[PDB]
Amino acid sequence: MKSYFVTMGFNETFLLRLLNETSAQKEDSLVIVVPSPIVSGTRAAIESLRAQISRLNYPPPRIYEIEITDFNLALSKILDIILTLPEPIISDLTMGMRMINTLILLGIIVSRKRFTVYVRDEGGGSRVISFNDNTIRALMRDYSREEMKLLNVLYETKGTGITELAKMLDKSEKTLINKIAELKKFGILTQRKVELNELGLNVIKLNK
Amino acid sequence: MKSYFVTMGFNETFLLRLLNETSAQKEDSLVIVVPSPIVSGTRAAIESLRAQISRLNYPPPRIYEIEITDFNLALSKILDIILTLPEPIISDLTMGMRMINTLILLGIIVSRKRFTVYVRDEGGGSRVISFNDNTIRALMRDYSREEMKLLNVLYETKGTGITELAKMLDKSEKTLINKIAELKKFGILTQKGKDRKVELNELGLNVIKLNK
RNA sequence: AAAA
Repeated sequence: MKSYFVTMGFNETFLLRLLNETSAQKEDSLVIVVPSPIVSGTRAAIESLRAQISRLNYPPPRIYEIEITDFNLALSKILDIILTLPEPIISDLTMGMRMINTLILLGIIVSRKRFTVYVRDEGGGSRVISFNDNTIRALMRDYSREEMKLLNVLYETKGTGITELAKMLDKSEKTLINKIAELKKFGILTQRKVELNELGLNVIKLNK
Repeated sequence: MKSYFVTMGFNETFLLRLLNETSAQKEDSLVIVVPSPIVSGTRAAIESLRAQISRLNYPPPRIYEIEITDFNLALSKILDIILTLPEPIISDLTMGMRMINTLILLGIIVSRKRFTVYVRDEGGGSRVISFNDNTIRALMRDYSREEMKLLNVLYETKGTGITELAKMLDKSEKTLINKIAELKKFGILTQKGKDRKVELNELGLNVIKLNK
């Protein structure tokens, strides 16, 4: 099971593409936040979506309409929704008002729940970026000086095997293997040569 | 001095509004990052922004272009720019590609720099909302056991006086008054009502949602 | 939907 958590603009096909591409199930949660009042273009898009859910075996969407007066009051309503959603939360920030998308994104990040976010080229095509809760945790984690010395050696060597890495770092092979396991769980390196990935390069840039 | 860090679409209007709202000075840094190659509509928006800036003692913009291949490669480009920026950073996420704005927002957050974000109604309305690095700090702060007790009692009472709070938490009035002064300044507490009850403010009500 |  899955949740979808989006805000609707005037174009339901962004969401239909998301539901189709991530194999939406009838039993998933589909929650759509809209501003108050719901304007004519948004109502048409939601009603068009509703006219497809039976044919496509999708859940009926649950619409939340929210007044936006300031950041914190609106974030409270978004957080209330988020904290009830089954995980993972699937989000696609390509659709709907930027104010609400900003709330959704900050909300899912500070909630610490599991999520995947997509952001695409609005005008279509192939450009797309994506990230998840593990991406954000890795970038926001506090790294010890010993961890940073490990990562910085990997940055300099562009990859080293465990045996040679242990000798270079003056670490037990047993204790280095445990740290490598702890760090790959954050998704910042790969492996019997250990190597940084792109996310690990960003970690190094933040802790320089 | 402060810095402005935005992207740009086909319209300079929202950025000019932000510069007015946030008291832009000619010595501020204005940095604009755009997708490569710079398309015609964006070039026209930048040229129109420059002409308007020259009237108004605003900071002249420095332009960066980036390729967007994937999240981490593009974030590295954004981080490189961010680390050149004097603090605090001001951004408005209502202009330009959503992909770039998402990277700007995530970049300034994980850079741990001081920043303020504005984002506005883009479809005809007038509402603008705002948050800053202290917003994120307050929501993700590791509150102590004693701090959590205080925050939860305030939530459960919907606000109460210092004297009552000190009894419920088994503390002296003096030490509680000092903690409450600290968290008012930090920005999560207020003393509403005519009876001087202490309560969570709008930000504190979000903090408590993430902390029991 | 680079101003839902």
